Amino acid sequence: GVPKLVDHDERRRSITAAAWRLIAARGIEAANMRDIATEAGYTNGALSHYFAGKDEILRTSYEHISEATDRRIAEALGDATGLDALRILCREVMPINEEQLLEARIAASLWPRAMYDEQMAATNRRTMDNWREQMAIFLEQAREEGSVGDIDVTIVVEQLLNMMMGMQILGVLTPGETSSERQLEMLEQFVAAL
Amino acid sequence: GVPKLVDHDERRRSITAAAWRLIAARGIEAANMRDIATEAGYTNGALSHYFAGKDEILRTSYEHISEATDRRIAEALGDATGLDALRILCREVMPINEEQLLEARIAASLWPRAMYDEQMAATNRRTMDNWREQMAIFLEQAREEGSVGDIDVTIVVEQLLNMMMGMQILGVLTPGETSSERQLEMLEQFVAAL
Repeated sequence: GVPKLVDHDERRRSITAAAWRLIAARGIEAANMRDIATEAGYTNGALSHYFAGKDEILRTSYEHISEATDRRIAEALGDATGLDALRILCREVMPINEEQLLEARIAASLWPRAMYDEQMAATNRRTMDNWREQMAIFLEQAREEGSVGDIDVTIVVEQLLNMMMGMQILGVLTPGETSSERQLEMLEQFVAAL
Repeated sequence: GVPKLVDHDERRRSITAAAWRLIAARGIEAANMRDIATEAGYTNGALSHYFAGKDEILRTSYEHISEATDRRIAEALGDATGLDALRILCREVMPINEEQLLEARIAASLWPRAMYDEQMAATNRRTMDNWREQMAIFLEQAREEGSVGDIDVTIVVEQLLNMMMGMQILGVLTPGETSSERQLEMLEQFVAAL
């Protein structure tokens, strides 16, 4: 049958699927294992079987939202190229709706943790680089199509990526000034300037 | 009376000044009040008279770095207006040197806690709003001086602020792609496109 390692991974993924919104909504500090156990439909003992503590569940929550974002991008892209593809990707990454604001809350919480840890950092650098790579393809396409000028693709990718990572913070913390509509306008005006 | 209150506030400021680098360097999770006490030259008993816990010291650490940044801006501005003034502010906010990378780590730790704490949220909003206000003045000045096109000041402020907040995360987490040089290049190319 399935190796125990794979089985335990599956269970962690299932528990995370059920718990990540609670962590996003309450924050990792207010979140506690007993409430997560309740919400995932597990006993306390069973939950401890799969997770060392809430820190590990924060890590897997970040894996969850990273994978979910990636899947939305892959499903939305179709045959898009250039700026059409870039807008599609950006709309999945930016916190432009309530589900994506919950994702932003998980990311914002994981980041300072990743600053002091390798395992916690690993899934992050890969996620960021995967997006950089796609963004660079799309921006080079735009450059060759003439939908943007003779841009410095590496620097433009970094500008946009940094802007969208800032949105995870400010879209949550200053939602008047960094509303969904404002985020979309910031993207449009940015690409217009290229 | 008043002298006692002033003494109390001065001591909190001194402890904060003595603690913030420790908090940036090890992170708020690994930091504890015993270690903060030792770096400030206090006993734990004595420290409990000024601070209730490490989260309050994180908040005052953020205020400390915000005040420090504002001082750097004020001093460096001189007679600068418009795009020149904007560049000066941005160089103090972005994590383009080692000390500013420490400041970035304070911000990154406070943000997710502010997402679940009214006082920390308020502290962050004050800093973000101060910078939005300054940046808007400079960009209006640029428009009035005829050094930019017909820019949407509100949106451009938001673009640049979000970009700079993302840098606080990526400057630490992806220091190759978000190096000091690349941050400066991001700023220059952004301003050039206005």
